[PDB]
Amino acid sequence: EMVRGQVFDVGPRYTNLSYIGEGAYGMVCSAYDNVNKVRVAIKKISPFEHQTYCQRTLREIKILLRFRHENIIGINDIIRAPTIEQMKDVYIVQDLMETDLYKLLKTQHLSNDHICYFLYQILRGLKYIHSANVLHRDLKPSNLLLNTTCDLKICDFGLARVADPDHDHYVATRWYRAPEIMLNYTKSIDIWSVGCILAEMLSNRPIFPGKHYLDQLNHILGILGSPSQEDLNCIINLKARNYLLSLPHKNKVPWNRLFPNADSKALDLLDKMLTFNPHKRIEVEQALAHPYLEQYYDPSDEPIAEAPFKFDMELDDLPKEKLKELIFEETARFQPGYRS
Ligand SMILES: c1cnc2[nH]ccc2n1
Repeated sequence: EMVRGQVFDVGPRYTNLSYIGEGAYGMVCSAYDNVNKVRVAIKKISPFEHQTYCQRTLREIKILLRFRHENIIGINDIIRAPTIEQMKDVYIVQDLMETDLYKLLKTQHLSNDHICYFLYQILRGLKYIHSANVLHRDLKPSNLLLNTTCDLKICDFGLARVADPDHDHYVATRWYRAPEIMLNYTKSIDIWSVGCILAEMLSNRPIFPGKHYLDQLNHILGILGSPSQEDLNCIINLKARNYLLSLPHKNKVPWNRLFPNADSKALDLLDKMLTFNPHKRIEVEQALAHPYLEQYYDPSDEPIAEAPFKFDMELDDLPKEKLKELIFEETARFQPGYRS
């Protein structure tokens, strides 16, 4: 019940607690599921103090409960107090994953073969997410949970959205943030993230490690070269255009010069994923059909969404009190006596 001077209260079903890190908005523990007789992961979450925190929680729960994919983390169980007044923290029980791609790349140079099947699993999972008309919006090595080389699961859907190209209109992780976001909700933003994850697996370091968003653009252009007038026009904002000028013109660094030892087929796909123009950027089904993944690509073994995703009644400007009620309602099916 007690872990490092903090209540966990996941009993009596989940026992033998162990500490495996923190983050947001509570610690993460590996417990023993006495029912399934296997060790699982448990996320303690205390979001009800701040409106933004409730959003990410409510958002992830609604989605992970409806998604069902081999490459996407699921929610096994949700521990919660009987009444709304009582509960201040929510416990989400998921499959225990040994590590993640962020911690892996900090300790290992990945082989080309391993990079390939890793990339395939990510895209296999993404294909399902995109088929449900949903954007992950925050894809990065730390959000890729790993057990073996053949066990990859996508996690953290707190920033997820339903795809809406006509909107317009909190941001994603800077390093994996698509250029169109910084210049002006499309599926292309996820493809760009995966590209950044590909480039990272090839050299064990972030390809576009900016300090702030303007520096982030300087990094992107520093490798893709100065954007053409065609690409420059698509920038709906003014500044840009008119901050490109002032621009110190640069040439497109060849991918083979940046990544010498890398597979040429891999670099070709990488070039497609990291195009400046979002409209010319490669799509998820096309990425899978690329010659780099030709030994894994199998449309018959790549499940898609049964029905496109739409939240029943949603979106920001709901106070943290209303969100808590919606969280209380969404987690109700894990409670005793749950009818309907
Ligand atoms: C750490 C270890 N395993 C996990 N499974 C789901 C989240 C998580 N975090």
